[PDB]
Amino acid sequence: RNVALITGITGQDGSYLAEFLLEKGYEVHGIVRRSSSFNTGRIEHLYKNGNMKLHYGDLTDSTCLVKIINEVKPTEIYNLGAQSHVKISFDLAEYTADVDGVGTLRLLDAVKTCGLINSVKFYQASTDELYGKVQEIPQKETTPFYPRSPYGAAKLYAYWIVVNFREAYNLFAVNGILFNHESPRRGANFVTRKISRSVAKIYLGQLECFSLGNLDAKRDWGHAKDYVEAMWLMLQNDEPEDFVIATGEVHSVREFVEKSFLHIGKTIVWEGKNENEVGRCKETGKVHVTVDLKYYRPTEVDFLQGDCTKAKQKLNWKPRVAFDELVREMVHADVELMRTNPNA
Amino acid sequence: RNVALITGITGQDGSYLAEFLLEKGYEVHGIVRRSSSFNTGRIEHLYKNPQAHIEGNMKLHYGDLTDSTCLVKIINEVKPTEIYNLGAQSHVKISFDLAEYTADVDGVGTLRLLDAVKTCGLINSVKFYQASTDELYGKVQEIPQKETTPFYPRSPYGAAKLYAYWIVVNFREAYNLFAVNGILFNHESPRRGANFVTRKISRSVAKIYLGQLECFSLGNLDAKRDWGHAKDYVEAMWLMLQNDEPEDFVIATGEVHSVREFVEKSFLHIGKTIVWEGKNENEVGRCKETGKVHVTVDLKYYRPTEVDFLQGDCTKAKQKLNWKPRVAFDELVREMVHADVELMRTNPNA
Amino acid sequence: RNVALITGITGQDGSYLAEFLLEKGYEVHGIVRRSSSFNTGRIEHLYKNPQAHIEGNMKLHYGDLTDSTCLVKIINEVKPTEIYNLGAQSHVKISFDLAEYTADVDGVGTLRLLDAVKTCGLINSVKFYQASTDELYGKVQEIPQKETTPFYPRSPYGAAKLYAYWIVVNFREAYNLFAVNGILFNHESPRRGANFVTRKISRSVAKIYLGQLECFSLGNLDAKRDWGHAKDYVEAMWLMLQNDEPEDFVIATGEVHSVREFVEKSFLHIGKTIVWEGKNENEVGRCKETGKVHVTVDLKYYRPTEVDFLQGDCTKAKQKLNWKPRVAFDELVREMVHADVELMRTNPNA
Amino acid sequence: RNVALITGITGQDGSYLAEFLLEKGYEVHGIVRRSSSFNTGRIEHLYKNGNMKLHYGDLTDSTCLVKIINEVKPTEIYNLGAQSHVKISFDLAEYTADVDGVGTLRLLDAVKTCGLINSVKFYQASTDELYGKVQEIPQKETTPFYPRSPYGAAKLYAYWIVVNFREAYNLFAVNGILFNHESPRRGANFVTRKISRSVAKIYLGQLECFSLGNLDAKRDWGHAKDYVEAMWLMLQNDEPEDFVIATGEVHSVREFVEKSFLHIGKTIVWEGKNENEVGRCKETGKVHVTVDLKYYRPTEVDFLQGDCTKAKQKLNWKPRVAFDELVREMVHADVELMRTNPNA
Ligand SMILES: Nc1nc2c(ncn2[C@@H]2O[C@H](COP(=O)(O)OP(=O)(O)O[C@H]3O[C@H](CO)[C@@H](O)[C@H](O)[C@@H]3O)[C@@H](O)[C@H]2O)c(=O)[nH]1
Ligand SMILES: Nc1nc2c(ncn2[C@@H]2O[C@H](COP(=O)(O)OP(=O)(O)O[C@H]3O[C@H](CO)[C@@H](O)[C@H](O)[C@@H]3O)[C@@H](O)[C@H]2O)c(=O)[nH]1
Ligand SMILES: Nc1nc2c(ncn2[C@@H]2O[C@H](COP(=O)(O)OP(=O)(O)O[C@H]3O[C@H](CO)[C@@H](O)[C@H](O)[C@@H]3O)[C@@H](O)[C@H]2O)c(=O)[nH]1
Ligand SMILES: Nc1nc2c(ncn2[C@@H]2O[C@H](COP(=O)(O)OP(=O)(O)O[C@H]3O[C@H](CO)[C@@H](O)[C@H](O)[C@@H]3O)[C@@H](O)[C@H]2O)c(=O)[nH]1
Repeated sequence: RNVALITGITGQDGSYLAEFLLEKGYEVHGIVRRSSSFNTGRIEHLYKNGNMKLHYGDLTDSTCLVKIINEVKPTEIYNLGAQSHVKISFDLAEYTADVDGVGTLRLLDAVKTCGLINSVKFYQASTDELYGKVQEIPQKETTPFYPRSPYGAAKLYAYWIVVNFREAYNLFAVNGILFNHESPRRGANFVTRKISRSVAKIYLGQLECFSLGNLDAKRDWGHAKDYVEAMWLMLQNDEPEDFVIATGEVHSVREFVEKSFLHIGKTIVWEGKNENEVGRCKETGKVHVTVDLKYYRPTEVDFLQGDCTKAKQKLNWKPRVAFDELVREMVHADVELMRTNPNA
Repeated sequence: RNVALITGITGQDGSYLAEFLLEKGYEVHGIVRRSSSFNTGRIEHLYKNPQAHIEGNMKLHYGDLTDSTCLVKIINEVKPTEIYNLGAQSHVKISFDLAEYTADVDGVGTLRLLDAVKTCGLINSVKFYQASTDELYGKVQEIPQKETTPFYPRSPYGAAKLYAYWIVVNFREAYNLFAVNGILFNHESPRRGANFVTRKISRSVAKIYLGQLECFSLGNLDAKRDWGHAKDYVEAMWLMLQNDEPEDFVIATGEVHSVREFVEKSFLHIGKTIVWEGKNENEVGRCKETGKVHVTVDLKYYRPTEVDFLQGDCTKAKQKLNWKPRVAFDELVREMVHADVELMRTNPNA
Repeated sequence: RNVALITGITGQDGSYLAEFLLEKGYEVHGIVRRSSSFNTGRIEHLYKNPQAHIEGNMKLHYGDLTDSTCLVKIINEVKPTEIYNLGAQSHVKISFDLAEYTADVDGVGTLRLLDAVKTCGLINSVKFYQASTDELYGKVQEIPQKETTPFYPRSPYGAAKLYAYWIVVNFREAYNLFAVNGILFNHESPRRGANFVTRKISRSVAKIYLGQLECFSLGNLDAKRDWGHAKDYVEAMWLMLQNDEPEDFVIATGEVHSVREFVEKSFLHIGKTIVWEGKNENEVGRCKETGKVHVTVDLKYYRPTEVDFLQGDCTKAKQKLNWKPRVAFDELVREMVHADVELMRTNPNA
Repeated sequence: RNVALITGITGQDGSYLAEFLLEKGYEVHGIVRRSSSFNTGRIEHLYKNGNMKLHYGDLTDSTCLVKIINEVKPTEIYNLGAQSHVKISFDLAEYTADVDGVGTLRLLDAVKTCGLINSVKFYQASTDELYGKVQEIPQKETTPFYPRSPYGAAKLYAYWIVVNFREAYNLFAVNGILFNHESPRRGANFVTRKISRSVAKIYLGQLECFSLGNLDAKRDWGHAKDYVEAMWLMLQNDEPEDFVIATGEVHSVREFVEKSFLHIGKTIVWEGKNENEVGRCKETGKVHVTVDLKYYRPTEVDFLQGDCTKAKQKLNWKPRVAFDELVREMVHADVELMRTNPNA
């Protein structure tokens, strides 16, 4: 008997996690938010218009969480639901605390209230944003935390409330400290999908210029379809441990723009400084990228690089998709997307 | 100088309200929730390929009716002359399973918004519309219902809206804030949410016409509603704020029809005649011309309670606002069904 | 088997309710807030040096009406047969400055508590009393007020209590939960909170008698209330739960008196006769025998709104519960004033 | 112009902080909770039945915080209000998160909403509970955190949201990482005041036995009347920095019981093990102390010892009251308390 309950099933990781578990025969349950429109576009192809059952819920409604967990009696819980955009968190700090911080507590409390403490396995979606102003290079499980945003602080709270439940009630509960993972389902608001969509529409004559913030930030980028599997591996372990999941390669936002444009035939050369910097196509002389301070963050995370030695040894997990292939896939997918539908 | 703040601008009423105010030259601001997907489909046409008139006149801000700081920051930065509080969890069945959330957004949320106005010192310079609902009448106390018939809610949705109604009135009487309640009966349109009975029928009848679906099920077929067109009703919201004094108004059509009748007429626009067979939960609707059964009953679309004899008397609105509904039941069904065929023909999702 | 869960057990009504149920052999549980000081003064005598009867029959638990988990855990562990929801922010003036908090505790909090009962599967085995209030009548719609006169709240306190009233009724009608609203008019006692008009007068008149104070100030002297004794009224709460069927009841005295009259009579028990001089905010009350002025008016004890002609008709309670009030206005003043002299004589703080 | 706003003014530290600032001429404002009874017993002697003004409020009511801070326009803010009992936090984790965690954010947000970011100085009451399972001995400002309770996790959130406001908006805001501080006004529920009150009533014939939990925990105990002053010193500094405040001496709960009883003439000798351990008076053979598991904590903080070298150098602050004098003062004060009033 394998029954999984996924929060934030409509997001990126949730949609891949649902396919993965479904393929392994699991019965998959998910908590979706009421919306005045449709909000299930990533998972609607899993209906068989079956083995996946959706329930209305919210990480701020204590009664609904108890009702669902008692009705479903899951054997695995994945808490992926959250307000996940670091920038939006600066102007939405209260809601972000209520959902990302207190919401993790509400869910753990529901497991204890239903009496499933000893029969459930609980995965928390932690994040490299805990390292913020990094205290070691690279970052591993033992590196001291130092968050840099209202989103970082909420997740830091969520990390330790999970540790506290494991240590105090022997709940099998783990923190997945995953670094950036992207995909053709990545939200349009994140820098990698913002670039890939923009470059794609430029190549099709649907757009001429788009604006970014800090070009000089460096990220460790992996593929979300690999990292979901590491979440499952963590709950198959014999002891509940915490793990870092990352690629170990570093690249700049600048490089990501360059490689993306390269896949449409254009070579970017930069001119100017700071918020007056621009990106011009060497071949046409057309300007396609400008900078605007409204995409900067009051306190930035400058450099991130994960060391997943522990996960490689204890889980036999390794990433299969590298930086270059990631850019090629996203740019290519958004071309086919925007070619058949320019409103996408 | 006319600048509007709209909560719930992505929903049915808000999108039509945005269009209405932008056409009159207003500057329109809306609050939208952060989402892991696009959630602006209803208003996308206004800031993508808009008319030369009203090109840069709509601005959107991330917020939530449970986040007190973000409301203060938006209201203070926008400094509006009119506020329309249309944001809410609006499904009546879902409120039975989501009662606490529905209370925090529909009830306390109204109070958070008024408190923001008082905090920013705009009490005397802003005009405030509250989205009330015939659901306040629950167990109806008069037939028909008018502004003075006493309330009696029958759901967590009604109770929350009942709190919002009285908190809005209190700010009016205590602080002389210009604040009105729109007591609106059911209103639909081609943009209605798929989870509401009318759009559920119209979308399925469409998909049956194109060979994309065979059969769908409803709950209580003998339920009756007072049904108007949302595009007409947003106009009454604006009139209520143009009134010399803040008063509450019922907005309705005064004609009542059954969901069973809605189904029959919908199928008529697709060439099919329904005859009902069977009783109770085994009742089914079959097509006369093909013999194929297209409508079944499923007990899970009932609700713990039910709202009885709704019929609006908007005499007051006729006199003091000179407003009357322009669209009738027949045309509402006709328009909705036609619209969903054209939509589902070009794309089989939604 | 009779076990009670009381929210707000440290306040006036709860302490007297604890005494009443313990005397009948009930097992009594209460929810108390964490505090940086002692906050159990009203019920301390019940678990410190108690009578041989009812020695180990009261247990206290840390909780809060905004903490959903703690309510579930307490209700599940106690498994009560009767629940009395008396916890609330109960000051009407303070609710104008504390409206959001008052909404979360007085309105949403009632819903959290009922939801706990449904979550624990006790819907069919528990009996639920809700502390309603004549404040629901706000702008009174009938004189006197009875169970059927329509509501019209005038404060954030009233609005919140108005939400709690209807959410309790909804659980009754939707799920057949045994749930009642006690519509109680003002009730006082030697344990009333110092911030309420009666105890404010009685405590100051005492301190003036002992040379500990010279003068105090009130707000609206011409306000009128319907005033009963809390010890009588807790008894009506219990009767409402003993009824064969769940019904709502008004509980009041039906006689109305003014705060001005309350002051005059209070001073009479201390040997002093008041004569009023001056008008409006410059009105003062002077002692006839000494010439010394003891009562002044201060505009800051008014409220943004005011509640008008309160008078309870509890005919229904007389018939179906056989309950009548035992204490009258004269004895209430007499008892309160006497009690505060004895208290302030032995200790000059409170 | 010196105007201070203190949250949790009715608590221990608040009452001493109010005297301290009042003596320096400050205008002192405080936020008190509505109570059905009196809750101002620690500060009521500061009325002059003046320079101290109380306002109704709560760290969970966003509108009331803005109204107060705008009305008062303080130059110094001390956020001392919180649900402060570690044990109670295990069964009150949600309320404790809302107040101790999110409440700190609500107050910072109010400062930004009123436009006082550049004209206010903000003190956060942090705590040695951040060190929990200590990662170094002794603990200093740079020691990695590891909280051990729902109270620890909420404060860890509050620490970093304060750091984020300082780094992102240049708010003069500091974390006081204060270790245990006791006094005759210490809450009755904490181990030091529980002991001193109990020993006192035993010496007066009002009590025979009382129950404790883990006797073998070790704490760094200082006097609250010293530590309030360090809070003021931190806001007189030229740069907003974080500081540890502690004594550097360690002692067990066991020792604290022994010394306390010594000051009434009784010598305690222990018998038994674990939850069957008892404390008997060598002179009379009467048992006065027993152990009960309901005072244990699911995850304990075993050893705590502060190193306030940074505060000594940069603030010229040092503790004036040592462990022994602290016990003598508390026991003596509760004797005089209970002698003149046995209900105290
Ligand atoms: N979004 C965005 N970021 C920009 C832009 N211009 C520059 N950036 C920079 O691009 C970097 C990466 O930004 P995002 O893709 O927004 O993500 P993130 O801050 O690294 O957040 C993601 O990573 C964590 C680990 O997966 C997640 O925890 C988090 O939820 C989120 O998915 C940041 O340094 C940001 O400043 C822009 O226009 N938009
Ligand atoms: N949604 C739905 N309703 C069904 C179904 N079968 C029967 N019904 C009945 O159809 C009627 C109308 O439901 P909606 O049209 O679903 O809701 P309302 O309960 O009519 O709610 C609308 O009215 C209020 C005021 O007009 C609004 O407050 C609310 O947000 C919403 O717009 C109700 O009697 C309901 O029982 C079904 O499959 N789905
Ligand atoms: N508290 C107070 N009230 C004053 C004062 N001067 C005049 N009043 C008037 O005295 C009347 C009674 O006030 P409380 O007795 O202060 O309040 P209520 O507003 O009467 O509230 C009580 O009644 C409700 C139902 O009986 C309860 O819901 C509420 O909790 C409380 O017990 C009101 O008309 C108030 O304006 C003053 O100095 N203080
Ligand atoms: N309270 C209590 N503690 C007991 C008992 N028996 C043993 N202890 C142990 O005594 C130690 C100290 O307990 P407390 O005095 O309750 O305080 P604390 O957990 O150290 O908490 C205080 O210290 C922090 C730093 O000042 C503060 O942050 C926190 O709010 C609180 O004031 C803990 O290890 C606790 O397990 C008992 O009966 N009661």
